[PDB]
Amino acid sequence: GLVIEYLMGGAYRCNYTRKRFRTLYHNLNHFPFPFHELMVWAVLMKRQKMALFFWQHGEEAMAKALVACKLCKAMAHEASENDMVDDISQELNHNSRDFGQLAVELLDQSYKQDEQLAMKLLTYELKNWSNATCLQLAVAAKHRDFIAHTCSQMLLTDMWMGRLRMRKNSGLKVILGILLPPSILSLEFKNGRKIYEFYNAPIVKFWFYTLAYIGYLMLFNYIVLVKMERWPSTQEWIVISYIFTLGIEKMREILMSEPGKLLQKVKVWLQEYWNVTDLIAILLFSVGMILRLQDQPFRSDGRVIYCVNIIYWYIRLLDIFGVNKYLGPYVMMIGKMMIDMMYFVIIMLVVLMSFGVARQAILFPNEEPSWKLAKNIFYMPYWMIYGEVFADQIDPPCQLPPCKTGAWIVPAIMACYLLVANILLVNLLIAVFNNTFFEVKSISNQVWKFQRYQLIMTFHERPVLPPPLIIFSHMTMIFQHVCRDYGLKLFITDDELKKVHDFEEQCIEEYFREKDDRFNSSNDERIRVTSERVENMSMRLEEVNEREHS
Amino acid sequence: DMMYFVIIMLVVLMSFGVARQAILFPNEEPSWKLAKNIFYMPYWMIYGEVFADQIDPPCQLPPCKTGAWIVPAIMACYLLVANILLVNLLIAVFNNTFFEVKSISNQVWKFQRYQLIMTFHERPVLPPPLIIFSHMTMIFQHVCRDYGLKLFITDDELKKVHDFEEQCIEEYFREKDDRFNSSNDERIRVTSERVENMSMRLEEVNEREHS
Ligand SMILES: CCCCCCCC(=O)OC[C@H](COP(=O)(O)O[C@@H]1[C@H](O)[C@H](O)[C@@H](OP(=O)(O)O)[C@H](OP(=O)(O)O)[C@H]1O)OC(=O)CCCCCCC
Ligand SMILES: COCC(CCO[C@H]1CC[C@@]2(C)C(=CC[C@H]3[C@@H]4C[C@@H]5O[C@]6(CC[C@@H](C)CO6)[C@@H](C)[C@@H]5[C@@]4(C)CC[C@@H]32)C1)COC
Ligand SMILES: COCC(CCO[C@H]1CC[C@@]2(C)C(=CC[C@H]3[C@@H]4C[C@@H]5O[C@]6(CC[C@@H](C)CO6)[C@@H](C)[C@@H]5[C@@]4(C)CC[C@@H]32)C1)COC
Repeated sequence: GLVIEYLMGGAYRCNYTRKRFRTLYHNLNHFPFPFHELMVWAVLMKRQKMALFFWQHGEEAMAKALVACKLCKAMAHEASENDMVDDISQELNHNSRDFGQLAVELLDQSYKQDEQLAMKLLTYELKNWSNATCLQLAVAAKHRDFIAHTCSQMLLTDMWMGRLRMRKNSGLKVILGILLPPSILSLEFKNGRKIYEFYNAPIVKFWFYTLAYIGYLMLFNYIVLVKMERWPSTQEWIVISYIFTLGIEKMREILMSEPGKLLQKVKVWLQEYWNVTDLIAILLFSVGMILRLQDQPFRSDGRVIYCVNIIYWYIRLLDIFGVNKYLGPYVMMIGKMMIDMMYFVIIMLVVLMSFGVARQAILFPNEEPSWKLAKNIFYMPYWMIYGEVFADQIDPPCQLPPCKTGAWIVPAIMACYLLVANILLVNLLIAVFNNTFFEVKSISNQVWKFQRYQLIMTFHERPVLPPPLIIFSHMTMIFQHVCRDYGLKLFITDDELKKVHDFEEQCIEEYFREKDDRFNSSNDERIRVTSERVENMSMRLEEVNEREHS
Repeated sequence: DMMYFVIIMLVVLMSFGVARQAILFPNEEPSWKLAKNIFYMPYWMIYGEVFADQIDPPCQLPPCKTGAWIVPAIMACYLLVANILLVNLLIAVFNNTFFEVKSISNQVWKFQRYQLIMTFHERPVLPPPLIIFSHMTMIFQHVCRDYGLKLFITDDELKKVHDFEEQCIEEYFREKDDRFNSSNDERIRVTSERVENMSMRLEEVNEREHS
């Protein structure tokens, strides 16, 4: 039980380590689900045929497949970390892939048979598997091909829409409800309290946060564009309050993380790059504000830090855009193409420096050592490949001052430099982007459809008020400090549980039967069976012909 | 597709423009020209109007603004993102989604040829500048399709057309059945079944002997 809790994750709790089983085992019965135990035994002992045999017998087949995939992945990682023979790691990874494919195929069959029962199969609480739905197990196993399935996407859409029924033209109606409160009681709701049901939907929280962020960006632009006085104005105080409350919210999110150790929670929070960049930006804004409330030079330095910091908050609109179906994969494709582009940037930088050093050395042979020498190399050779290729700034005409010795090579060097930079490297980069686009596009689609779950969960967990006035919700949590019906799970009775179990057994039997029928009717199997039967028939007929009494 | 990419381009452009205008001009009263300097020159810069000393001005010499060296450093990154990354990704997007768009456009144009022909069959004979004469003619005919849509035929021609259609549909079904029967999959399936039955029969014959 301890090793299963170690392999699965932080929150998992096996049945062996429960107090009831510990008390039963201290003074030493049977198991209600024997194949649940035997499947885990066969998985932990690295017996794939036995595990595949035990998987198809019993209830909760999809949960067993997902748990087996996670266990095999964890065992492979542990074996690789302990410098094994490296064949054990490959075998365990193949076992994990096989179990993942089994889970995906079972989900496909279940969704193809019935839709509502399939969506009920992915959300009911699993008593025997540490109270975690199939979605949580599939996410913990990083199974991208499971969350990207159509049924999982429909389930995520239903969880995202909250308790509202509108599906044709949404978004605008949510904005109308947020901006005009006397329009909430005009929408259809799934089966006084209507306001609470409206404002707790993830989509309404998302649009509230979006509008607050747009207003904050507007105020930031206003305070940086116009002249700043000795003390902050009202808009500047609103911007400062937004930054401060966002920092408080980040601290609260860190404090309420999954692990139990303070330093362990920080490490798991500093995994997404957005969190690290947000921390850096908030710290830089605090430094700029500290410098801003001082005399004139420090005030100018703080204003310049504001002007630098506005760029990051403008860039962070792509995180808001990532909710859109078409603007998410494009942003991720951009992220991958930057890594593809860095190398050609390096090569072009080499060529640019090569031209610039020679031009500056030839045209200016009487220069004392000053740091402007390091600026003339990069400045104009970089600007000239973007449409500033002006002559007489390069290649000066030299009534006229005397021409420098050898100052005719410069037009010849900037005839090869432009040809290399604008005809060769950029066209090769275009070809590289062109021939590596299909794989990047497919990967981006899969990863975005996977991360939809994290988006929906983090907007289900978040408070209802946007960051500029979220301080009220934090004070409410203080009062509740001294004091999931849906969105994660879906609790059902025993009759519904039995119906779900029967549906799953029917689906898995149909899946195996259809797979066997497909295998038996393939051309290769028909050819093989026909060849064997023809060989046996030829032997028998030769025996008959040899055995004659006349 | 281009309008989907223009939003990201506009985000980058606005970030650079706001940063530059805020760095260079810190003593500006609130006027609507502040909302114009953000879009104007950052937009013209990516179409070949990169003009140093109009951006990054040299500063007998007026004093340099605090942090004015940041502006060309932001310009380098802005130009690299706008003119090397997003435009090349847009080229790749246009390149990899061209075959389907081309085929769909061909089919849709060949479909809409019918609507073009019908709307020019229905229209009056005079062009719009002097179409008022034809409208006045319709007024006189208000108080008063041999071809182009249909083609009326007699009973013998109708029977001939019916017989031709019956012959065509019979030939279509016969050809489809002949194609199906001679496929490799059907031949393999029939051969396997006949081999199985023949093996059963020969085993029965061998098991049934009298000498
Ligand atoms: C400044 C905005 C910054 C945030 C960025 C904008 C935030 C954002 O991008 O949200 C996405 C959402 C768009 O989707 P939206 O809810 O309107 O509706 C989708 C749309 O009808 C598609 O045509 C549907 O099929 P497909 O997709 O063609 O296959 C899709 O069905 P499904 O397949 O999903 O079931 C529908 O979901 O909202 C808007 O952008 C409408 C603008 C309304 C407000 C306009 C004013 C902002
Ligand atoms: C010439 O004389 C003008 C004068 C009127 C002066 O009133 C000023 C009031 C603030 C206002 C409306 C003005 C100029 C900058 C304007 C900013 C530009 C910003 O752009 C936007 C740009 C795009 C947004 C994404 C970001 O912000 C605004 C938040 C911002 C914005 C529209 C806030 C509004 C500002 C005019 C005449 O009347 C007596
Ligand atoms: C304005 O007054 C300046 C003065 C300080 C003068 O000291 C000089 C000492 C040499 C030094 C540091 C200076 C200018 C050119 C500098 C070169 C630029 C080159 O670039 C690099 C560019 C990139 C590299 C790949 C190639 O070399 C350097 C080898 C090179 C480099 C950094 C060597 C260092 C040079 C400044 C003030 O102090 C009293």
